[PDB]
Amino acid sequence: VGSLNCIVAVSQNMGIGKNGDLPWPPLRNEFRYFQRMTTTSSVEGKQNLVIMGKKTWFSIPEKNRPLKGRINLVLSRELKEPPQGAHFLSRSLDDALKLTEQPELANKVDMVWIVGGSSVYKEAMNHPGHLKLFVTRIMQDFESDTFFPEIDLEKYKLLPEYPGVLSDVQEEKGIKYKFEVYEKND
Ligand SMILES: NC(=O)c1ccc[n+]([C@@H]2O[C@H](COP(=O)([O-])OP(=O)(O)OC[C@H]3O[C@@H](n4cnc5c(N)ncnc54)[C@H](OP(=O)(O)O)[C@@H]3O)[C@@H](O)[C@H]2O)c1
Ligand SMILES: CCc1nc(N)nc(N)c1OCCCOc1ccccc1C[C@H](C)C(=O)O
Ligand SMILES: [Cl-]
Repeated sequence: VGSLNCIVAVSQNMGIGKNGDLPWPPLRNEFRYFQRMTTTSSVEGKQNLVIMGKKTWFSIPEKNRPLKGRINLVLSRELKEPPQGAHFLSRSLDDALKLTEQPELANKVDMVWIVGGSSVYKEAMNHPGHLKLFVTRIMQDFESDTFFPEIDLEKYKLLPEYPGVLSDVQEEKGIKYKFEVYEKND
C-alpha cells in the first residue's frame, strides 16, 4: 500500500460545500485535476483507494458512483452495509486504513486518497506519519455550510512545486485558483 494523501478544493473563506454541492459553479479543469490525481496509480495492476464520508458519497451524481477506476470506501457509523454501488464501508478512518492490511485490499490498492468531507480531513490531517495535502485554493469567497480545517503550519511544509502539478494561477468561468501541495512526516 502506497502513500496517504488528502485532496480538497477550498474557497478563501475555507468553504468546501453548500447544500450538498460545491460552493462555486463547476470548474471543469479542477474536476479533471481531481479525477487524474486520485485515479493515476504508479503501480501496474493496482488501483488507488478513495475514502470519503457518507455525505460526500451521496453528493456525487448517481451516474458517477462509484468513482470509476478507483476502489471506493465510505465512512459511516450509521450505515450497516456499503451504500448501493459501493463495496467497502468503515466506521472510522483508522478502521479503513487497517482494512488496507487485509488481503482483499492489500493486493489491490496503491495510493490512498481522502476526498472529503470536513470530519474525514480532520481525522486524516491529525493522523501520524507521512501525509500530503493536495489543496486547490479557490481565490474567491463563496457561501458555504461545510469547511476545511485550517492547516497546522507547525506540522506541514508547503512545497513550491510538485511533479506533474502546475504551480501557476488557473482561471475558469471568471474564477482564479491555484494547486498547492503540503507535506508532513511526524
Ligand atoms: N470542495 C471539496 O473538495 C469537497 C470534497 C468533498 C465534499 N465536498 C462537498 O462537502 C459536502 C459533504 O461534506 P461533509 O463534511 O458535509 O460530510 P462527509 O464527511 O462527507 O459525511 C459526513 C458523514 O460521514 C460520516 N463521517 C465523516 N467523517 C467520518 C469519520 N472520520 N469517521 C467516521 N465517519 C465519518 C459520518 O456519517 P454517520 O453519521 O453515518 O456516521 C458523517 O455524518 C458536500 O457539500 C460536498 O459537495 C467538497
Ligand atoms: C472536483 C471537486 C474536488 N476537488 C478537489 N480538488 N478535491 C476534492 N476532494 C473534490 O471533491 C470531489 C468529490 C467527488 O465529487 C465528484 C466526483 C465525480 C463526479 C462528480 C462529483 C461531484 C461534483 C464535484 C459536485 O459535487 O458538483
Ligand atoms: Cl489553511
